[PDB]
Amino acid sequence: SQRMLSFSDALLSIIATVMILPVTHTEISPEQQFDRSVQRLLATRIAVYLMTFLIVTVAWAAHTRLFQVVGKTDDTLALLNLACMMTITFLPYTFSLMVTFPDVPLGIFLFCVCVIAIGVVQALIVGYAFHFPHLLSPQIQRSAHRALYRRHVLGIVLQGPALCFAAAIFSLFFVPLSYLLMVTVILLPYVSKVTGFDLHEPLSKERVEAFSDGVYAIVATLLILDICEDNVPDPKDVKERFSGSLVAALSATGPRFLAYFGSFATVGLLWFAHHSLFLHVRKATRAMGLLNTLSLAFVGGLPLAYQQTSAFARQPRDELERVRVSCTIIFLASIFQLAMWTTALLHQAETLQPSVWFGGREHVLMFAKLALYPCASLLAFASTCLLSRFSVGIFHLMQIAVPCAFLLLRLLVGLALA
Amino acid sequence: SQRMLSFSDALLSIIATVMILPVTHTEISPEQQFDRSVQRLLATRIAVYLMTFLIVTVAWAAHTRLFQVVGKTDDTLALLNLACMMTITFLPYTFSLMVTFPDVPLGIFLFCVCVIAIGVVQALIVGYAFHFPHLLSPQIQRSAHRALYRRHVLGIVLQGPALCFAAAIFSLFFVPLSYLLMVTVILLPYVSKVTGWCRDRVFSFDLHEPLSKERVEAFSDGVYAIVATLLILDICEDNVPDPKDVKERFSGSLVAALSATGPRFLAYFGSFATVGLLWFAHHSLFLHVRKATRAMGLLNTLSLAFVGGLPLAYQQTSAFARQPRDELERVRVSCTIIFLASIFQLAMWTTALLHQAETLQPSVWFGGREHVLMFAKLALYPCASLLAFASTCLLSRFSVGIFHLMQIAVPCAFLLLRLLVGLALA
Ligand SMILES: [K+]
Ligand SMILES: [K+]
Ligand SMILES: [K+]
Repeated sequence: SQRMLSFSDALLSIIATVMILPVTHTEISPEQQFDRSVQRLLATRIAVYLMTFLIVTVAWAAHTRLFQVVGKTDDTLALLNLACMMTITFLPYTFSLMVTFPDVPLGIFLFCVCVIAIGVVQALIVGYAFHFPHLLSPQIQRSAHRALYRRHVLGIVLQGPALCFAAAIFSLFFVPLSYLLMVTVILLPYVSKVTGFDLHEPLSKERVEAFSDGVYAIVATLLILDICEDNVPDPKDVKERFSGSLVAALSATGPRFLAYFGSFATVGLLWFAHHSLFLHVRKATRAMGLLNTLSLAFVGGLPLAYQQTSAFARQPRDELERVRVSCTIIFLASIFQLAMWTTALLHQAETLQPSVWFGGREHVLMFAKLALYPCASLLAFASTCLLSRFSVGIFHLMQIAVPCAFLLLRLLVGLALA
Repeated sequence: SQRMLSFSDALLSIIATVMILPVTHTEISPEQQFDRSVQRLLATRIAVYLMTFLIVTVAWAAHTRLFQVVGKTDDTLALLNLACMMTITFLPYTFSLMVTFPDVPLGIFLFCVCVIAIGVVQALIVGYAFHFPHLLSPQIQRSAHRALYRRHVLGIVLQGPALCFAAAIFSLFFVPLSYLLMVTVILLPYVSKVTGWCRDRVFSFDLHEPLSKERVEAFSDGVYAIVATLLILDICEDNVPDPKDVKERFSGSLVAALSATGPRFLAYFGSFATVGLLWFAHHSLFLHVRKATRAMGLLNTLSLAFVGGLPLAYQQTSAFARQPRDELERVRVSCTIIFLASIFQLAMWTTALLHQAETLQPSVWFGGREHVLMFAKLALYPCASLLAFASTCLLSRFSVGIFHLMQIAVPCAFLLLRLLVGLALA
């Protein structure tokens, strides 16, 4: 039913951040001046993770549309969806393999086989669907119609794997330069025919909500995912710390614990802003999901920043650029959430059900609730005008503290009306 | 007004499974003769994982009971729930610290402090709720009542942290020999109030009720996805062919150095199939469950535990460790794992037990429309696992592969394998 999408999107959420693990798992230890090559590696892994989320979310969106055109499902449909998931989950690893092995044919060959498989599987789940129009087709407009939808939906589903088969036969047998014929497989679902039926309708609100909640949950506890399996003090530590006194050898994990606490607090607060926004969103538009994807990507990036902030690498005097990085990451991951909300200029009639319209009941409330994080990150970014850059700690402390008394911070403006 | 609970349990799922990472991350290679030490370490880690899942699941049950005794949600309530989720997230690491340091009082102290944390924030949640009846009360039952429901729910929420307070002070009182008050914390809200003593005096329900079907459904989906992709986490993060490999494999030819991950590649390719099939059985079952009783969730917890255990089994099967002639018993253990993880599902099913009036809405009753279909779809896995367990009757133990391939294959033709019995009626 609609429940089968819950698992098949929680799985996609947890597969959309599988490539974030090597970002945090790599060390930033100053043991060598290799910081040049280490940074060359960190930027590579970041560019691999950001091109993984933005290649899994589009698959998730094609999948969510296809399951929006097959609304009611049964056993065989659940099996075919499971197969489609088994194929989609192979996207991050194979994409990493292709990026790390560019000039070798097998890499992009496997990546294009990986996308061809999910394409043909979805084609199967839509053919089996349209062979049972009474049972599995969504509604009357898709049930009783010209019955010509099959052609258009098969096209919109198979264009991915077909363009891919083209890019694969052209891939590296000759001229491995036109494999941009692959990178154009992402634009067509998002926008190519909009500027160049109507199955291109915006996603369902519940689906993007569940995906965002999944990717917030995983990226919050991503730190505790290793602070638990690494920082067990290893009772052989009796020789370490010159003595026993478990608290002594445990205090070594103090920086990582202060990194976690902050990372989870910030990710949970960003999730709270996202949830207070999506609680009033009536019908998530296309631009809504487009902004949400990037917001989620930078949120997924965030834990690396929070880890780098609470590290004490060498020459830690002119290396205060770490707070600049950990603040620009927050400023991106939250300014995109704020853009999601400010995309209500004239769509407020359709979207944003009338409780937060221009001059609504709690308009300023949610507005400032969402704009609280970009401004708070900007305030810390402004540390370039002073030297006490450690103010980031106290600032994010009061930041987390605000949303409690922030109903009354709004009453402050209410009384400032006069 | 309930998406917050969805996020809370989708986070509690990964927090529950966080302790399964070191089990799979262990070294199964026997390249050094240390089978005894590695086996003891693996047993230790499995025990820690099982205890961790049990404690996090009982904490999650308490949390969902509380958030069922409060229907609506406010911003302050959302922040309090976030603090609760953080404090309860800190449970697995602290429990591992305690189990690896039982004699030192610091571990038990930190664990019962991590209880005195969550517990107290749930007390604060329910206090804030009862200070706003017309706003955050669940239904007219709690809205219009004697208002001693607060006096009862504070008790049922704080009786745990109080026991942990006692355990923590006994930890440093002298010789913490007992230290078992945490077991009493785990055991009381399940059996004690149901059997030992109840409090009353006007009183309808909602002391400790069966969990909401949506909550346990979302938790099961979370953990199932988390394992099915737990194997892919490792295969994706730690098996990049390292372009330095131009010296490795004695040549280039990326397929050469890529075939090295083949064993664990197919291991994941089978583990995902099996875990997804188990989830499909769960989804088919819970689609007809009307009102999941308490024993239903109790059995579902153990089912999820052994499901989370499964990846270790599927890694053990596809291993080619030293002396691979008499060590075939990897298939034995990996089959008992599946057998448990699915027979608990079958037991959740067989908890119909004339409760068809309440549970199992009238489509799967004795003599229902497809009761035989549901029974077979749920019992396909334990029966096939026992068939593979029967490998002890011969030597061709490799039959596990073909039999599990057939297991995946059956539910595609299940609607006709049931028609087989339908025609066999005559
Ligand atoms: K979920
Ligand atoms: K998850
Ligand atoms: K994970």
